[PDB]
Amino acid sequence: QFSEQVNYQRALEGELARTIETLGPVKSARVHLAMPSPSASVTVTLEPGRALDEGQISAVVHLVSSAVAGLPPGNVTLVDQSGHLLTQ
Amino acid sequence: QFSEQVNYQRALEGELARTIETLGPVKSARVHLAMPSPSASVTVTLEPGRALDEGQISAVVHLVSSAVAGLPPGNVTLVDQSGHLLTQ
Amino acid sequence: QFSEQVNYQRALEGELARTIETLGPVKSARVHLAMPSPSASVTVTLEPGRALDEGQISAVVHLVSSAVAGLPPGNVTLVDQSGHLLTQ
Amino acid sequence: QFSEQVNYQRALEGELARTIETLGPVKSARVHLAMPSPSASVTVTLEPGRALDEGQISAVVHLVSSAVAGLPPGNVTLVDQSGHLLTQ
Amino acid sequence: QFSEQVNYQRALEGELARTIETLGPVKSARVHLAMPSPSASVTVTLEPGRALDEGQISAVVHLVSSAVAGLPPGNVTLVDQSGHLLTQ
Amino acid sequence: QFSEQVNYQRALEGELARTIETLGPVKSARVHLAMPSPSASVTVTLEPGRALDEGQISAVVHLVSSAVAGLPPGNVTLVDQSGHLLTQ
Amino acid sequence: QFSEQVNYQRALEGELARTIETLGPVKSARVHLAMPSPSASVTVTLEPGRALDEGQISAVVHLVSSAVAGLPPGNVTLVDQSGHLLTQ
Amino acid sequence: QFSEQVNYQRALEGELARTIETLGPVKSARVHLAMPSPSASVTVTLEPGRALDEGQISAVVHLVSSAVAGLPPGNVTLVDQSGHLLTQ
Amino acid sequence: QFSEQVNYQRALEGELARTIETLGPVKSARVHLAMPSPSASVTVTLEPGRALDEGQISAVVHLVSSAVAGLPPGNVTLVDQSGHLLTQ
Amino acid sequence: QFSEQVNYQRALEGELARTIETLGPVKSARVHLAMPSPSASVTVTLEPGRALDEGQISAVVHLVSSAVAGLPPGNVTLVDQSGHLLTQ
Amino acid sequence: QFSEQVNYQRALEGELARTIETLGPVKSARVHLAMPSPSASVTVTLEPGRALDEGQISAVVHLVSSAVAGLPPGNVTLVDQSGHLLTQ
Amino acid sequence: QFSEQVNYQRALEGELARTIETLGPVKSARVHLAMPSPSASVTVTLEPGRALDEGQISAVVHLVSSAVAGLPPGNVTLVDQSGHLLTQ
Amino acid sequence: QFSEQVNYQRALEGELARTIETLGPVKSARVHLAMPSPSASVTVTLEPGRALDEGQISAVVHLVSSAVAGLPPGNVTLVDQSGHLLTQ
Amino acid sequence: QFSEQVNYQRALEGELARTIETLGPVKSARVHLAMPSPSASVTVTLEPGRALDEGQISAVVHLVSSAVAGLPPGNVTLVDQSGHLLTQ
Amino acid sequence: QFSEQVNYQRALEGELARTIETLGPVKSARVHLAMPSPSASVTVTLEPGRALDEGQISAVVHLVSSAVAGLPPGNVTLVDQSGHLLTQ
Amino acid sequence: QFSEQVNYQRALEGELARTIETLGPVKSARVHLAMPSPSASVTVTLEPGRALDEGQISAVVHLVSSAVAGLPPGNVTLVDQSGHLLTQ
Amino acid sequence: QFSEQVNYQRALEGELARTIETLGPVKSARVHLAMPSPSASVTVTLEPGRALDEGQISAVVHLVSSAVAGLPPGNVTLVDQSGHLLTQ
Amino acid sequence: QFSEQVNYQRALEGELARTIETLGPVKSARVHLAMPSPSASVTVTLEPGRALDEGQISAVVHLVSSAVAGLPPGNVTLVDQSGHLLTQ
Amino acid sequence: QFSEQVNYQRALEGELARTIETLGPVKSARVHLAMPSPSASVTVTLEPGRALDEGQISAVVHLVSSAVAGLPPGNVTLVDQSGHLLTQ
Amino acid sequence: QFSEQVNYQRALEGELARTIETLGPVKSARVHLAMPSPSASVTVTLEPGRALDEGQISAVVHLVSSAVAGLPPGNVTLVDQSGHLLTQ
Amino acid sequence: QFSEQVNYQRALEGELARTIETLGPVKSARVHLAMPSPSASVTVTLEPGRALDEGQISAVVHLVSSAVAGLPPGNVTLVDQSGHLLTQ
Repeated sequence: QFSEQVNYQRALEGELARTIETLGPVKSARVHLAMPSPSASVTVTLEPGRALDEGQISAVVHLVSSAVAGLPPGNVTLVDQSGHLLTQ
Repeated sequence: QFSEQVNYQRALEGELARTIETLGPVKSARVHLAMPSPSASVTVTLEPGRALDEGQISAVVHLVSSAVAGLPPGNVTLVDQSGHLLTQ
Repeated sequence: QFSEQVNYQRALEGELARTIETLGPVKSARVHLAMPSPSASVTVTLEPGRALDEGQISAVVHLVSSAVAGLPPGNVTLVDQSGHLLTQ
Repeated sequence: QFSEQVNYQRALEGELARTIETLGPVKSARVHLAMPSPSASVTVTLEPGRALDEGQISAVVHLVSSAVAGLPPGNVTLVDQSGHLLTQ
Repeated sequence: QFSEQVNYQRALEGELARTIETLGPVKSARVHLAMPSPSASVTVTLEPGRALDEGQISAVVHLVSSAVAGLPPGNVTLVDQSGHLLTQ
Repeated sequence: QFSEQVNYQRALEGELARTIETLGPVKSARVHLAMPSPSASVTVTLEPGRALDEGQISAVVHLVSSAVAGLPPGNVTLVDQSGHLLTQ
Repeated sequence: QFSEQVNYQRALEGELARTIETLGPVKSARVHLAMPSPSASVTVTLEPGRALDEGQISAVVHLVSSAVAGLPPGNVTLVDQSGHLLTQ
Repeated sequence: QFSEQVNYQRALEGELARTIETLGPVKSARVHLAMPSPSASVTVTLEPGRALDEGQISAVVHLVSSAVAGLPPGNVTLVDQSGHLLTQ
Repeated sequence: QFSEQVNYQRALEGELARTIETLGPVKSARVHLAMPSPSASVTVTLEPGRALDEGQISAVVHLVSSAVAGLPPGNVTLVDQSGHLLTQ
Repeated sequence: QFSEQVNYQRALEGELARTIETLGPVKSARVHLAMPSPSASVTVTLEPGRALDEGQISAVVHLVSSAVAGLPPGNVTLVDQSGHLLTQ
Repeated sequence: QFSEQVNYQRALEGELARTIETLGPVKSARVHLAMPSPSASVTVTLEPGRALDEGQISAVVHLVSSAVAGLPPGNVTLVDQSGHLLTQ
Repeated sequence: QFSEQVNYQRALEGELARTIETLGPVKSARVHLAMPSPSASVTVTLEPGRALDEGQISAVVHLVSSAVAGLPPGNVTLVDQSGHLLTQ
Repeated sequence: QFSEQVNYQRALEGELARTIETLGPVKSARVHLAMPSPSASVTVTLEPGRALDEGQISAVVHLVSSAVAGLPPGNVTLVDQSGHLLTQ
Repeated sequence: QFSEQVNYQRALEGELARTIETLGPVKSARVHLAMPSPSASVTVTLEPGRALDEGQISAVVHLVSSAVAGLPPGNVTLVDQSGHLLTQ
Repeated sequence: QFSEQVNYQRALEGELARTIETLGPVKSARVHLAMPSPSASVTVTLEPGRALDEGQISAVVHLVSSAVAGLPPGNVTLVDQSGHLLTQ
Repeated sequence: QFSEQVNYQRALEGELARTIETLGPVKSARVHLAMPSPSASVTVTLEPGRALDEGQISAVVHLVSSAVAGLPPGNVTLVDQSGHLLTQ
Repeated sequence: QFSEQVNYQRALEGELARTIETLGPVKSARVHLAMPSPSASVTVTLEPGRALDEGQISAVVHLVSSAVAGLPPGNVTLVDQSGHLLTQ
Repeated sequence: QFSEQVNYQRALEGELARTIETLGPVKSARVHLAMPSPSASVTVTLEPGRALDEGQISAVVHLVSSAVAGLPPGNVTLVDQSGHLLTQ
Repeated sequence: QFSEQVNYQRALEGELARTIETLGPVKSARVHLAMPSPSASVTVTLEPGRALDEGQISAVVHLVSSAVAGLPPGNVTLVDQSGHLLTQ
Repeated sequence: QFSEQVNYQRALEGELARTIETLGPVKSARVHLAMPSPSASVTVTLEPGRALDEGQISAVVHLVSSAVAGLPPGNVTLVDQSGHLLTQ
Repeated sequence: QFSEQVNYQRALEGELARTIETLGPVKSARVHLAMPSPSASVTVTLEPGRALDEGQISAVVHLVSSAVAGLPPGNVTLVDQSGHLLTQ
């Protein structure tokens, strides 16, 4: 009951990442989920010479807050490849 | 009871995506469902040089809110390939 | 008890779609059902150069609301291949 | 107890359809039943250049409302091959 | 207990039909029974150039209402091959 | 306990019919029984150019009402090969 | 417990018939019993050019009412090969 | 417990008959017993040109009423080969 | 417990008969017992040209009433080969 | 427990008879016992031209009343080969 | 527990008899016991031309009343080969 | 528990007899015991031309009353080969 | 538990006898024990031309009363080979 | 539990005897024990021409009363080979 | 239930480390989690000649506080390769 | 539990005897123990021409009273080879 | 449940040590954990000619206090290769 | 549980004896223990021409009273090879 | 549950010793733990010509008090190779 | 549970003895323990021409009182090879 | 649970001894533990021509009191190879 609850999450994370990857100014993403009070942390490498606008942050935040059961958009952490914690 | 509840969802998501794909200005979609309080997140790549009108958003939102049991149209997140969180 | 409840639905959806297909100005349909409070979402591609009249919407809506147990005609979503959410 | 309750219905529907087919101005019918509060939806293709009169609707409606246990004639939906929801 | 309750009915229907067939102005009949509050629906093709008189309707109605347990003659629906719902 | 309760009836019906057949102005009979409140329906083809008198109806009615347990002579339906519901 | 209760009756009926056959003006008889409130129905073909007198009816009626447990002589139905319900 | 209770009776009847046969003016007898409130019915063919006197009836009646447990001499029915119900 | 209770009786009857046979004016006897309230019925063929005196009846009656448990001499029926019920 | 209770009696009877046989004016005896309230019936053929005196009856009566458990000398029936019930 | 209780008695009787045989004026004896309230019956053939005196009766009576458990000397019946019930 | 209780007695009797045999004026003895209230019966053949004195009776009586458990010397019966019940 | 309780006694008796044999004026003894209230009976053949004195009786009586559990010296019976009950 | 309780005693007796044998004026002893209230009986053959003094009796009495559990010296019986009960 | 709870953590730690590694001024990281009140400790080797700014600390702290269930950002310890405890 | 409780005693007795044997004026001893209230009896053959002094008796008495559990020195019986009960 | 709880700790200790090793002025570390109220003891060999500053102690203390569940930074003991207990 | 409790004692006794043997003026000892209230009895053969002093008795008494659990020095009996009970 | 609790301790002791060995003025250590209220005892051989300072004692004491669960630094005993109990 | 409790003691005794042997003026010792209230008895052979001083007694007494659980130094008995109970 | 509790102690004792051996003026030690209220006894052979000072006693006493669970330093007994109980 456990070794495929965490093997499901291992692919949901790898699926959520492959969609954020196909999002324009995101060369590669890397999601981790914390499903017990849930939360997630997305690390994105933007395309060389780009920067996510303030609305493009809610794109990725909601793109993840909705794909996971019970995770509000406030518990999602977005981080570039240059530090830069984007989501408050 | 679990490994085919989430294997059902894996095809419902891939079925819901193949119908939104056949919707005109949608070159490819990518759905994720959060079924415990449900919600979904659709990421669509529009046809090159197109943009979903304000009524075409309710098309895709209801096209998904109805294909899933108990998911209201407010919990559906639509996102382009250019950020642009379309559904409030 | 599960893997053929959802395998029944997989054919009911594919049966309901093949009848709407044989409906005149409907080149191909694509039904999804949400059976727990039920609802359905039909996506139809009309014949090239056609448009469903206001009574032809109640045709397809009732053609689906009756073929599924407990689904009222208000919970059925009809959508063209051009956005156009037809059922309110 | 399930896989032949719905395999019974799969033939009752295909039997009810083959009798409506042998009804004069009906080139082919296509019945779906919703047996939990029951209801049915008949889609008929009329013979080329025909139209069901107002009494011929009660023919097909009662021809189906009686062949199914507990289904009143008000819950039967009849639809042509040209939209045209015939039963109110 | 089920797959021969409905396999009994499948022959009772086919037996009741072969007797109505041997009834004079009835070239072929086709009975369906609804046994849970029972009811039946007979569709008869009359001999070419004939029509069932008002007493010949009670013949076929009672010929069926009595061959089935608990089915009153009011719940029997008789229909020609030309629409024409004969039994009220 | 079922598949030979209805296989008994299948021969009782075929036995009751072969005795009515040997009854003079009856070229062939065809009985169906409804044994749960019982009832029966006899369809007789009279000899060419004959007609059952009013007492010959009580012959066949009692010939059947007595051969079946609990079936009164009022619940027996007799019908010719020409419509003609004989028993009220 | 059933398939030889009704296989006993199948021979008792065929035994009761072979004794009535050896009764003078009875060329062949044919008995059916209704054993749950019992009753029986005898159909006799009289010798060519004979007729059972009013006392010869009580012969056959008691010849059957006594050979079956609990069957009064009032529940026995005697019928010729010419209609003619003999026992009231 | 049943198939030799009625196989006992089948020989008791055939034994009781072979003794009445050896009784003078009785060329052959034929007994049937009704053992649940018991009763019996004897059919005797008298020797050609004979007739049982009024005391010879109590012979055969008691010859049977005593050979069966609990059967009074009033429940025994004696019948010739010419109708003629002898025992009241 | 049954098939040799009645197989015991089958020899007791055949033993009781072989002793009455060796009784002088009795060429052959034939006993039947009714053992549930018991009773018996003896049929004797007297030697050609003999007749049992009034005391010779109590011989055979007691010869049987005592050889069977609980059978009084009043429940024993003696009958000649010429009718003639001897025991009241 | 039964088939040798009555197989014991079958030899006790045949033993009691072989002793009465060796009793002088008794050429052969034949005993039957009724053991549930017991009783017995002895049939004796006296030597040709002899007759049991009144005391020789109590010989045979007590010779049997004592060899059987619980059988009083009043329930023993003695009978010659010429009728003649000897014991009252 | 039974077939050697009565096989014990079968030898006790044959042992008691072989001792009375060795008693002088007793050429052969023959004992039967009635062991449930016990009793016995001795039949003795005296030596040719002898007779048991009144004290020789108590010899044989006590010779048997004591060899059997619970049998008083009053329940022992002694009988010669010439009738002659010796013990009162 | 029985077939060697009475096989013990069969040797105790044969042992008690072989000691009385070695007693002087006793050519052979023959003991029977009645062990349920016990008693015994000794039959002795005295040496030719001898007779047991009044004290020699208490010898044999006590020689037996003591060799058996619970048997008083009053319940022991001694008998010669010439009748002569010696013990009162 | 029985067949060696009485096989023990069979040797104790034969042991007690072989010691009394070695006692001077006792050529051979023969003991029987009655062990349920116990008692014993010794029969001794004295040496030819001897007689046990009054004290030699208490020798043999106590020689036996003590070798058996619970047997008082009053319940021991001593008897010569010439009658002569020695112990009161 | 029994066949070696009495096989123990069989050697204790034979051991107790072999020690009394080695006691001077005792050529051979022979002990029997009565172990349920115990007691013993010693029979000693003294050396030819000897006699046990009054103290030599307490030797043998205590030599046995102590070698057996619970046996007082009053319940030990000592007897010579010449009668002579030594212990009171 | 244990050896893969801590084998899950062994990869989550190695996954969390490979994402912090792809973060710009982080040449290699090394995470340890303390999941019972959780906490984590990250040791990072910065790129040669770099230093994490004060906002780049909240990047790595939230990048870890969110990827683990229930771990607040206060319980995360960040340390360089030169001592330098960065998180208070 | 028994056959080595008394096989232990058989060696304890033979061990206790071999130590008293090695005691000076004791050529051979012979002990028997009575272990249920215990007691013992020692028989000693003194060296030819010796006699145990009054203190040498307490030697052997205590040498045995102590080697056995619960046996006081008063219950030990010492006896020479010449009678002579030494211990009171 | 034990042999891999302490085999987990054996690697956590060896993992925690390999990270402190990669910390600059730490040539090799050696951790031991005390997990029941937990505590740990780190022994570090500094690089030749170095010394941990006062902030570099909180580095290693928190680097360990956080990698272990429930271990406060006060229960962590740090020691050089030259004595020098660094953590109070 | 028994056969090595007394096999332990068999060696403890043989061990205790081999130590007293190595005690100077003791050429050989021989111990017996009474372990249920314990006690022991030591028999010692002193070296030729020696005698145990009054303190050498407490040596051997305590050498044994202490080597056995619960045995006081008062329950130990010491005896020479010349009688001489040494311990009071 | 035991043989590896003490086999764990056997390596923890050998691990704790190998770290104290790598501590500078400690050529070899040797730890023993007392884990039930725990305590430990360290014996250290210092490098030839060295001595642990007063702070170097708290090094080794805390290096051990922390590596073991629940062991305070007061229950740790440190001892040189020259006596010298260092920890109070 | 027993045969190695006393096999443990057999080596503890042999171990305790081999240490006292290595004690200077003790050429060989021999310990016995009494472990149920424990006690021990040591027998020591001193080196030829030595004697244990008053403090050397407490050496051996405590050397044994401490090596055994619960044994006070007062219950230890020390004895030389010359009698001489050393411990009071 | 026992044979390795005392096999653990057998090595703990042999381990504790090998550390005291490496203690300077201790050529060899020999420890015994008493673990039920524990205690131990150490016997040490000092190096030839040495003597443990008063502080070197607390070294060895605490070196043992701490290596064993629950053993205070007062219950440890230290003894040289020359008597000399060192620990009070």
